[PDB]
Amino acid sequence: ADPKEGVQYEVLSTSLENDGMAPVTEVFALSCGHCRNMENFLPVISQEAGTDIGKMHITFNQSAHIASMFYYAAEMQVDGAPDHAFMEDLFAATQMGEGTTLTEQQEAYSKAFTSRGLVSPYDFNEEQRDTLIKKVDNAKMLSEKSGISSVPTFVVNGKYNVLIGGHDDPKQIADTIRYLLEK
Ligand SMILES: [Mg+2]
Repeated sequence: ADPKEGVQYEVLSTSLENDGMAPVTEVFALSCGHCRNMENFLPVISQEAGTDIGKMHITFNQSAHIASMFYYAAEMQVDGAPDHAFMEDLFAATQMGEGTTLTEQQEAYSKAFTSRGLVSPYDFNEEQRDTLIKKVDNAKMLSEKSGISSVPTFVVNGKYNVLIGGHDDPKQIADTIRYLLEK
């Protein structure tokens, strides 16, 4: 019944213990349908693990740096990470798919901000741009340092990565998180 190394979690080869991530961090990508659908189970996992869950946006290619820019632009204007409804708008914009232009995508991104009274990144001022660059660059560092390939996933105290393939449901993910926190 104890979670086991190599099955329901692994020890990251390069620890991020001291790099300031939330004790429980969901590593995700706005382009990933799986991460989009996982949003729906985050309330249950957060409740059974008994802690809030932070977010880190990973990047696997250049195209993804645009997604990461929109995400950190959202994150920096709200308390904590963007809520599940703001997250849905950003997922939806990123995954518009093949018959959509880069322009239609950009207007969906932009709407997510303005419709909640926030500033769209194109309209940022000098100060905001400076804050955004620092956030994206930190994400980029932490991503590359972690070596993570597979999202969504959950990192606990910057040192263990939960293997979601090793769990049958969200309760079991939450239980592994708790076990790792309870070391
Ligand atoms: Mg915030």
